[PDB]
Amino acid sequence: EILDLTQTLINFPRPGDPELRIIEKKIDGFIVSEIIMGSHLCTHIDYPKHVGLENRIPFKDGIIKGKGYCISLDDFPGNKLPACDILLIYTGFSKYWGRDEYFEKIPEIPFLDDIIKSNIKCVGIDACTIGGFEEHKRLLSNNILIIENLNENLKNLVGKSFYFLGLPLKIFDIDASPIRCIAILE
Amino acid sequence: EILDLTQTLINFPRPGDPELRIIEKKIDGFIVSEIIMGSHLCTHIDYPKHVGLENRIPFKDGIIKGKGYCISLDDFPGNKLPACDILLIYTGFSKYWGRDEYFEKIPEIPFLDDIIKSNIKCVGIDACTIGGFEEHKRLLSNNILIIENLNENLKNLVGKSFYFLGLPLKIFDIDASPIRCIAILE
Repeated sequence: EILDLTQTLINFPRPGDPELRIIEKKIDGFIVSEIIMGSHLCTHIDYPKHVGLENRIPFKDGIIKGKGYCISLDDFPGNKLPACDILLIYTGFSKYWGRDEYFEKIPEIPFLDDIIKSNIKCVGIDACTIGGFEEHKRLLSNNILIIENLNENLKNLVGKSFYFLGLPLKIFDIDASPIRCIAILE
Repeated sequence: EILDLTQTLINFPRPGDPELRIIEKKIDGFIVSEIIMGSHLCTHIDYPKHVGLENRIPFKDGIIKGKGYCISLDDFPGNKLPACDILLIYTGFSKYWGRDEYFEKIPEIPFLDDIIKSNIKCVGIDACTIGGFEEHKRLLSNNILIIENLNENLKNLVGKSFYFLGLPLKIFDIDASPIRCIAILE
């Protein structure tokens, strides 16, 4: 039915980045909190503003949706990309989530050219990055959004077609937002 | 198809509550941000911790889902509640979103008793509150979650059956979270 692809929000920022802080207060019998987080913390979507470009409206209401397909990075050598709106890339690096090692695992995606020529609208990955500044800008400059730090459930989706929904914090004019991502399986 | 029921995140806290602050920095050609927000800012879900109780797992992965139904508060006098997992209540108070007046508009829901006897799992409303501490605790203490500050699109849903999805910031052990809410119409 529904598979959650989001990591639980934890204080596991990229080194250099703001820590997660949740400040709880007791007031008149209610418990209330303040949340302090960097925009790139945990499962998040990058917008073009992140690399100094103007954001656009590729998705109505900013709701990431459409047919999804998941490929394994190691299996996918000289292939036709799947016909999909959202391409998920399973690296296996999610195995290392929550461990410092994780931020040293940088995927090498040899078929970025092909993604840029496709009608893919967003790429998601179970890793901290799809690559460097240049790789991010290459995608973002060509109106392809990027979702990072997806969880290990991408493993379950490899070779499968599913419907993808990514619901960010409804902010516009930001470089990035925390995003809750699910796969709806048939 | 998909109707977004979420308010855009803006610096419109309940008086007394933390302001929204988004701090943007330029670093090595990237633009990055820090987000500071109260847990009850804009469209949010209340958990039992908000009234000093223990959170449970009524929804798998914390994903609010199921059959939805929307009723108009003024039309709904002595009625059978709809058969639904998620009950939305349209007050019209969303008309005043972003205006100080909005936080003075407090719904009076005479059928709270009936909600407590139903199998409804969550109640959502286009208003700042469903009522006072006692009304919140009455629902939360009986394992019914509460979504506040839904938008004016609830008007479009009155009398309709739809599928509801509410995707919060994946935090557990918090009193409340910002939640992105949609209706999937047939």
